[PDB]
Amino acid sequence: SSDFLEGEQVEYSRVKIANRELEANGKVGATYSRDLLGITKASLATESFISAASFQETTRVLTEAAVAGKRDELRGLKENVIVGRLIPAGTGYAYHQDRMRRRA
DNA sequence: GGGTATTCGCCGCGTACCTCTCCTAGCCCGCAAGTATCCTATTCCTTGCAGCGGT
Repeated sequence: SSDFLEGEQVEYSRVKIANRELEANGKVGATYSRDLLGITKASLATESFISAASFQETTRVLTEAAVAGKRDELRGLKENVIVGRLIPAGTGYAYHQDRMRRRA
């Protein structure tokens, strides 16, 4: 009863939360099979494309993201360094917690 | 077509600092400088025409 196409490779967190919340209703969840990728391939296949771009081979990831029209939302420890704001890691965690709890 | 092997081409290979050197090639057109040449004088000689005393 989910929406994912048959052969999609989807982030584990998205599918886990979608199934977990759907079962609260009368829907049947999706079935997934975990996959292992070497780090060099794992860091590139990330939701936040600035993290990938700062890593190796910017050209490929950047063109692919541009075509797909992605939209990065600045949650890692690296893109927040690039933009120049507090990290959501150490003392800045309280600030980011309040920031989330205010806008939302 | 189809499963397979083989080849081609792209991607990647540590951080921080110190000293030194060198950074387009070739054409072209105005232009400064330096020079050989050409016109400018002086002195000698032998003509050609206009005044001019003289009768």
